[PDB]
Amino acid sequence: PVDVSVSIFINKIYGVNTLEQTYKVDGYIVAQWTGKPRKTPGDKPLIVENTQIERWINNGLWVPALEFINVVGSPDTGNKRLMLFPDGRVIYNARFLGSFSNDMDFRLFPFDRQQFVLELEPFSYNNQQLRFSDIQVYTENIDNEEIDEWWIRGKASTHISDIRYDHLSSVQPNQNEFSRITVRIDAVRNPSYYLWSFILPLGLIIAASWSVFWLESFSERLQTSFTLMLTVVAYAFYTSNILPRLPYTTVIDQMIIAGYGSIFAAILLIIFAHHRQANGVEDDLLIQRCRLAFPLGFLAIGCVLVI
Amino acid sequence: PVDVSVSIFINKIYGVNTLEQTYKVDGYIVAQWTGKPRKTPGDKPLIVENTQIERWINNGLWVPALEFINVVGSPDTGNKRLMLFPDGRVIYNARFLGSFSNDMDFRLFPFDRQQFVLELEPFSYNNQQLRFSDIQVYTENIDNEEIDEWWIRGKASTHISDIRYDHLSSVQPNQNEFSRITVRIDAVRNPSYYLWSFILPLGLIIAASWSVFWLESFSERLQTSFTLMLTVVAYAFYTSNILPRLPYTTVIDQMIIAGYGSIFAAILLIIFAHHRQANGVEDDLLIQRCRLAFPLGFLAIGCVLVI
Amino acid sequence: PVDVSVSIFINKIYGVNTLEQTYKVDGYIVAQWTGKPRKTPGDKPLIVENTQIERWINNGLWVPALEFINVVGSPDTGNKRLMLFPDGRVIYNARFLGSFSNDMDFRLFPFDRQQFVLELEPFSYNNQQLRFSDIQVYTENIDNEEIDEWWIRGKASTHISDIRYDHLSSVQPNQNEFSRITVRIDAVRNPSYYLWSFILPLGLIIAASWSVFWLESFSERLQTSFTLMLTVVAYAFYTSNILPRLPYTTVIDQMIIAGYGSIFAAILLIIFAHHRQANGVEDDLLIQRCRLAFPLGFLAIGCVLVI
Amino acid sequence: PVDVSVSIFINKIYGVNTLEQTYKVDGYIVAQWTGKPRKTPGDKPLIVENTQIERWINNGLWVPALEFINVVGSPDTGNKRLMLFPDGRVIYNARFLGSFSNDMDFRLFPFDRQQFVLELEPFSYNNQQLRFSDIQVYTENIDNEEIDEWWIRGKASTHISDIRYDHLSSVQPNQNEFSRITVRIDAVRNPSYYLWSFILPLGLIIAASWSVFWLESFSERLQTSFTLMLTVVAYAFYTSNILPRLPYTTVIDQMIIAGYGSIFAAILLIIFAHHRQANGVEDDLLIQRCRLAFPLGFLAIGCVLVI
Amino acid sequence: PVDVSVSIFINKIYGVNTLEQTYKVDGYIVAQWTGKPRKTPGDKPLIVENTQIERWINNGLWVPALEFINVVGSPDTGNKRLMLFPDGRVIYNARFLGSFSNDMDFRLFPFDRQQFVLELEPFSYNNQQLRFSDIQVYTENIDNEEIDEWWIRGKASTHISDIRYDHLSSVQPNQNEFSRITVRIDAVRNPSYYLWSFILPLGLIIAASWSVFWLESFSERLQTSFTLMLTVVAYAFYTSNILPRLPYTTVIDQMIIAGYGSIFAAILLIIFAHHRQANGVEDDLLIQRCRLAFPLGFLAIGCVLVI
Ligand code: NA
Ligand code: NA
Ligand code: NA
Ligand code: NA
Ligand code: NA
Ligand code: NA
Repeated sequence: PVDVSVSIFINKIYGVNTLEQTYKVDGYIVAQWTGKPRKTPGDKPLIVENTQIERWINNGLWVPALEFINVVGSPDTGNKRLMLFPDGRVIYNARFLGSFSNDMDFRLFPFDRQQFVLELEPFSYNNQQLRFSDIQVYTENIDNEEIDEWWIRGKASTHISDIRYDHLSSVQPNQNEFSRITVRIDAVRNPSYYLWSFILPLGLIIAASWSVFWLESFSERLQTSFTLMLTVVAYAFYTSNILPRLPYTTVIDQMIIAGYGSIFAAILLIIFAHHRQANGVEDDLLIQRCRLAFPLGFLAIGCVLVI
Repeated sequence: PVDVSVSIFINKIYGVNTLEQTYKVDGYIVAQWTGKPRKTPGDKPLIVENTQIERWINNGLWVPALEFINVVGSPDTGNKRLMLFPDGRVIYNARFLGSFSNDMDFRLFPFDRQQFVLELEPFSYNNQQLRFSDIQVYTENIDNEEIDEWWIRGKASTHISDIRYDHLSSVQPNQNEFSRITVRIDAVRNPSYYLWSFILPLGLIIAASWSVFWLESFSERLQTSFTLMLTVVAYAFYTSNILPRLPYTTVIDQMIIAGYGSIFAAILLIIFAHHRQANGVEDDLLIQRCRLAFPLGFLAIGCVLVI
Repeated sequence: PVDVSVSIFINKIYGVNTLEQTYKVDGYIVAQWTGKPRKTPGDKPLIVENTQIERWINNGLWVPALEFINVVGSPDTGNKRLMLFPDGRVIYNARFLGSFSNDMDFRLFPFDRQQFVLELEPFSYNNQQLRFSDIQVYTENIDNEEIDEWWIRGKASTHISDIRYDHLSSVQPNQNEFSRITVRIDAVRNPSYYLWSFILPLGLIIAASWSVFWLESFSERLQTSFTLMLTVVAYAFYTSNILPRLPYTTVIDQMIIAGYGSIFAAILLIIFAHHRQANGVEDDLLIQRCRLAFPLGFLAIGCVLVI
Repeated sequence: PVDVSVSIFINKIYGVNTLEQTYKVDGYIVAQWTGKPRKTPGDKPLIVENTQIERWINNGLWVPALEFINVVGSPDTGNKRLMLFPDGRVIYNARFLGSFSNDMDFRLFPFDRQQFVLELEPFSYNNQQLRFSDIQVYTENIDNEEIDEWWIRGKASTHISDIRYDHLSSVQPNQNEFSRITVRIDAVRNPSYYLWSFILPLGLIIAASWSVFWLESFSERLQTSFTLMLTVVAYAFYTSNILPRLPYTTVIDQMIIAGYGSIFAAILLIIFAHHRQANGVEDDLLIQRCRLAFPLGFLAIGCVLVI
Repeated sequence: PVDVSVSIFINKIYGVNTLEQTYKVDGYIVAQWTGKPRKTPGDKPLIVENTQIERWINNGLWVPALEFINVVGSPDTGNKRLMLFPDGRVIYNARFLGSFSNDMDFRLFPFDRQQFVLELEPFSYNNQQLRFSDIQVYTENIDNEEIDEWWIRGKASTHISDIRYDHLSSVQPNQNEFSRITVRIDAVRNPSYYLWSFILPLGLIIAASWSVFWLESFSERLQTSFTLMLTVVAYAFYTSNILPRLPYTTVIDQMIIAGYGSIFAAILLIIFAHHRQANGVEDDLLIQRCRLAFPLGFLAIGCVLVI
């Protein structure tokens, strides 16, 4: 076979779509193999720019097609390079930009912990005709973490493994496995903005909903509860426009549902408290002293849902 | 004719547009037929990469154009392969990405049951010059269902049928039918997020609207009803921004309309209850005891609209 | 001249932009003319696939360029076909997708009645060098009307006419008219969702605004009117986000403006009713009995604005 | 030099981005110059379709590149024509679509008065090698003004002028000026929808804010003022979603800010009126009679801000 | 090596994405070097238009590839020029449009101070084979600052420096540094619209929240506080839709959080004031006199958070 050493450069990672489970990675790719010696002009290596590689391909020069497994569509390939040493080795350099898919679980959304995965595999040649010797990833673009959405933790890991296809055994007897390169890039979401702007006003609004039990008029308590329900609906629509469109509930959504249930339970308990009277002589005071038990129950519910 | 065996690979399915009735499917397509024997270099099969297929086409090699019937525009074709065995058989491999249309009914929106349909047909050659022998679809990319919007149920089905065009009989006497391949992929929408975040707060808000009959002041009942109407408008706009823009009402929209009607009926009944007095001496109490009949009537209306 | 018979296929129509007055039409186009006889290989007709038409064009084969007059930019041309009979006739087949402009009036928005117009004209050749014999449009893709936004009524009409350009008389003495094909496709908007979700809650909210006159406290009437005004603002923003961005008011916008005016008139009349007293002894009762005349006046205003 | 007569056709103008200061213009461009005589086949002029112009360019035919100065990126060039008379003159025809930038001031937004400017200049040849003789613009596509966003007033004006570059004097001694064509197209925004749907409900809401002084309870006046403030916030968010994202305030924004200030001043004056009492015996009546001076002051403020 | 003089023209700068940290720059690039003398037709320099440069490249003419380091994908290259003097010097001119990344800190969002950075470096040739002599940037397009989002302050600065790559030492012994050109363009955000439409109504709403302490009824104070909380939620959602989606809080977000905390503290203090009574005989008056200390405390908090 032919040994190919791959170097992958990463510039900057963006375009995370939560519903589509795609993210955009921009950077360079460097591929280097060894071929037959050629007589280049001069002792210096010969270099071929963009839109001149096709002339050498039509001449008969052998270059492989290293596609990305998890990319959708085609990557936006920029400038391409093809530098030919006279002693035999060929270095291929190109710049790409594409949307890459992954599993990308989003439970515990403000405190996410997910990895960006890049997969590389030759589109044409199998293990017996093309191998990957080693890959050194270059995630050198590391800057201050305070103004970035994603916190890159540690250094990216690389692995080389063989992938066997079951459907290639129909026409190919013993050569049906392909060399694949997988690169994992760990990242942690920045939780400062979400914690400061979403979690804390939920706590303040939920405490405001707890505040309704300190009143003395039943009808005015009902109107206060309906105003609190409208406030919770308004904050729910405020969160849902800014939060992404992932197909399952987060901690914020569970907090919103728990607040809805708390308002409904408050309405039911004050209605039951006003109409516990035998003949209208009893006061709604004995069961109305849940002002120091209802927030403790909600805190217990919160501690249950976190764990 | 020429027999062609087609293999269709599916990577991941996304981009469902409810108004446009389109969805995006990414994957590979493999086409294999048999031709005249050729003298390739060596006993190994000859393989042709991307942007070199056109040279063989200009040379005189016969390849067909297998278009997708239901795609809009043109698919984003990635890397293409053309591998030539010396004993005669030709294998064509390509990767595509495009938006495919379907019927895609969206009634009962949180509990959808719809199929993704891929259609394949040669753009040029009819039944007497090109046939499809068989197709084996490979929907092997199956993962955990908990973090996906669509639940792939079962295995995708394939069918080969002939489609006859009426307009081709003007110039073609007896050869006017085309071999078509149709692939059905069943899917079920994930209902957990919608049921937890939309259906339940509608029930809580509708119960809060039922709660207005437990008051004792007519004017305060009117103000409570207007506050409840504003709350229902707020939740309606909260749902309509997050719910898709399908051109007909769902179960959630019917629930919202029923809540609007319930508030209007509550307003009309309390107005009629206050002004049923002959000379202002009667109390609004006899007809106001619909507090345990109005929710039962709404539940009956709901049971009617579900069935 | 050369006679050309055009067949236009329509797949599905979507992408209606109300502000841009554009819509997207996908389908096929078939052009057929007659040329000099040629010696094709065998008695069977010779067929040319995609990206091989240019070789025959460079050889000297005459094909025209049939552009769309009302399209913006360039259509997304898919696979193209070029089939050469040996007795002389040439059949050209292609698939397109583009955004087509029209007048597209949107007054009476929920009950629209507008036509989709496709225009075809040769980009290069005039009447003396190219003619259109006839066109048969194929709008065969007709399905159930219940789940579609647009109701296709009847069958599409076709017309062939000559268009004369005034600016071509500077260099061309007597040949300045071009053969043009115009295809009209009638369509009616689906009014069920709009009528169920927008018109009816406007009626309910306007009746709720009528309900304010049944109170007995002037200050509480003012607060009720301000709450109703906030509700109408909320529903106005609910409609304006979902309704399109056409540059003029619809029936829904006129209803919203009339509701605003009704609330303002209610506020002015109750203010005048409270302060019609000579020395504070009169009751606001005689002029406050417009509870059964104000809705009739609003219904008269509605009947005026519909007609 | 070589004289070139340019004809510019305009189809329809759309895509106005207020923040980006770009607009989309679709139409044709016709360029005509005179060259050496050639022997075309027959006495009829020879015509070259799309994707065959490059063959004549490679042969040695001289065509210039007429770029647009104010376009961003590249225009979406459709079909191109190249018609060669045998007596010498060459006519070049092409269709374009691109986004053109301008100054495009947006102060007095509902009553805008701005011009669309198209600039043309050869990309390669200066005044001594290429000149523009004259341009006749064809804005013939004029229709009814009632259903269009922009009112085209008058006929478009054209001007031919020379533009001198300072940086070209380093290598070019006396030939550093370029012939430029500038076309001005005047347009007026349609004010009917904005005046009916935004300005009038602002007046109604501001009158509703004026209505708070007619009450008799200080606390109820405060609650009414807070409800009016919430209504003004709701209408502000209703306007800001539909109004464009221009980086400075319009008349509507100034009206909204003035309404905010009016509510704040009303709150401050009623607070001062309640607490002007020496020992709680005075009534808030003498300074509370600004009910017929505060709207006059707001009208004076409005008349100041308009002028 | 070969000396290359670069001239960069800037047309207009737009498309600032706060989350993606990208901005769009349109303009020209001019590259000039010196090569071997050639015999052009005539004493005039020979000029090569678009889509004819590739013929000279295939002939053997040496042109470099000057890529942008910080661009994502590929720039939208418009018309390209290649003008060949007969005495030896080559001038290359091209027009580009692309999205360029930067650090682009957004703290103190209404009063931003950030620089637009353009980086240029040859994609292929190192310092020993290609050098940049000097660059003169032309930011001549300066207009009135009143109608622009970004205020260009001063003149753009240019710098030429060498960038050494560590990974190129594996195959290249002593030639591993690349000549890079960096251009800084300073800009200041326009603060007039933000200050007039966001900061001032926050102050008015916060003063309205301060106004709640002037009441005399505890329950009515609670309802006023809940209405103020709903108003603050409404204004928060009004700001968050118009403000960008940067991943950290701005001054406006800190003001909103401080207003939430002020409302919660007001609720807690009035609840504590009503229930400081030993047996219900005390009045909530002594601690309720924080009406002239709570705004001073909030102003102190604001002065702390600004500094
Ligand atoms: Na009240
Ligand atoms: Na709202
Ligand atoms: Na929105
Ligand atoms: Na909204
Ligand atoms: Na309220
Ligand atoms: Na509200």
